[PDB]
Amino acid sequence: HHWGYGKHNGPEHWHKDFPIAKGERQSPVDIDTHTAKYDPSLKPLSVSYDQATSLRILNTGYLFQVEFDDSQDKAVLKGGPLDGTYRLKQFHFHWGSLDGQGSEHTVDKKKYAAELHLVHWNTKYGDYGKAVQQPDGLAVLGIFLKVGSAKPGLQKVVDVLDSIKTKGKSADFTNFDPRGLLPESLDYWTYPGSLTTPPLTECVTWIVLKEPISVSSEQVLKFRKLNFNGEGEPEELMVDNWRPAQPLKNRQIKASFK
Ligand SMILES: NS(=O)(=O)c1c(F)c(F)c(S(=O)(=O)CCO)c(F)c1F
Ligand code: NA
Ligand SMILES: [Zn+2]
Repeated sequence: HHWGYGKHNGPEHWHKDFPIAKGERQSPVDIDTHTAKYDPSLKPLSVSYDQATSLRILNTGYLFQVEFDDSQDKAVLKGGPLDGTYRLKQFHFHWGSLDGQGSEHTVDKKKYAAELHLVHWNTKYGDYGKAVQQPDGLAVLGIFLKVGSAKPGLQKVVDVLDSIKTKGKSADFTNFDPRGLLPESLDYWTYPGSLTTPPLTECVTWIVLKEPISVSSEQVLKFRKLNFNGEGEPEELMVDNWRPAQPLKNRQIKASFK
């Protein structure tokens, strides 16, 4: 009886194994665009993915993730609200059973069909496992997906998903360029928060881009053919793997723009 997304082990139950679920800096949150404050001291984000080295794609039983070689300073995120350098470790998505839900963050209560998270860890902490013990250990870049035109840079990901249908499957996934997943603008909101899955650690500086990317109905329908179950177990489609918005509490969301 591990955690997951269902009636019996979903977000409303996680607090019993992970009491920080009721903490003061939980994610995701609703971004109220009217109350987010423009902060002229923020910088433009620096997204430097030119040397990114993807290695593998994995169905974790909760989502799928594309992992990178983060044993050297290749693909990094800096600037914006961040102090120092954050190295890209992996990206993953959360998505819905229907095009009207699936994102973790919301914008003026709007839900998007999915949300991409690019997870980076602060190199001052030496590796990821140390970084997630720190209040400024991770920086997660969040990008909304809406359904419309296909995203060409997503198709390599979509087409390998049939090889990782079930929990614990991986496949080689080299030479994938995550720049193809980024919208035109790097305008963003930022706030201090948490992992959105157990253990829900409060170690994340969230940077959520305002501009969603467009993906096609067929691309997101291929996400929904993944399975939460292992091979040889009853089929449970991997859909609705998002945590709802959590209370903002004593936090301010800052805007990098207008
Ligand atoms: N959705 S999210 O981006 O907040 C997220 C992470 F990025 C994340 F890294 C973890 S983790 O548990 O440390 C394992 C993944 O690297 C998470 F638990 C987690 F929830
Ligand atoms: Na190395
Ligand atoms: Zn995530």
